[PDB]
Amino acid sequence: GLSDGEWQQVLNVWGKVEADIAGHGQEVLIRLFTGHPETLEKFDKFKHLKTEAEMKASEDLKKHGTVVLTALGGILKKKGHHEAELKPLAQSHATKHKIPIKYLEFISDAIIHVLHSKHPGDFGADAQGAMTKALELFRNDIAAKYKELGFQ
Ligand code: HEM
Repeated sequence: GLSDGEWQQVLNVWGKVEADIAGHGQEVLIRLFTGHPETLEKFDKFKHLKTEAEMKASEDLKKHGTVVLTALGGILKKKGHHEAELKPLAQSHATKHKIPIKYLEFISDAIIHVLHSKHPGDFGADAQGAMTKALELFRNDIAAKYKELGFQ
C-alpha cells in the first residue's frame, strides 16, 4: 500500500527508465545474470551466454529487457490496481517458466542497483523508498498467486 505521494515518486523515477528502456532493461538483466548465475539457467535462449561481454553484445537480451520493463511499467502505472495485468504474469512464471519468488526478489534489488548506477546522486532516499515499496507490492501480489497454485 502506497500513498499518492509515494506513487508520484515511483512514476517520476519511471520517467528515467522510459527515456532509455532498452538500456535499463539490458543492465537489469545483466546484473541479475552476473549476480545470480543460477537465474541464467531458466532462459533456454540465454544459457549460451558465458561472458558478460557476450551478454552486452546480445541484441536479443536487450530485446527481452524491453519486454520485461514494458510489462513492469504497465503494472506500475496502475498504482496498485493491477490484478488483471499481474495475473497472467504470475501464472506464466509459476506454471511455465517455474521462477521461484526468490528470483523476483533478486530482480527487484537489481532494479534498485541499476537506478543508482545510471543515475548516481539523482535517485534520492525518498525515491528509493517508494520504488522499493512498489516492487514489494508487486512481489507480494505475485506471491499470493503462487500460494494459490502451490508453487514453490
Ligand atoms: C520484474 C519482473 C519481471 C517481469 C515484469 C517479467 C515479465 C515477463 C514477460 C512480459 C515475459 C513474456 C510473456 C510471458 O512469458 O509471460 C517474460 C518471459 C520470461 N520471464 Fe519474466 N519477468 C520478470 C522477472 C523474471 C525473472 C526474475 C525470471 C527468471 C529469473 C524471468 C524469467 C522469464 C522467462 C524464462 C521468460 C521466457 C523467455 C523466453 O524464452 O522467451 N522473469 N517475463
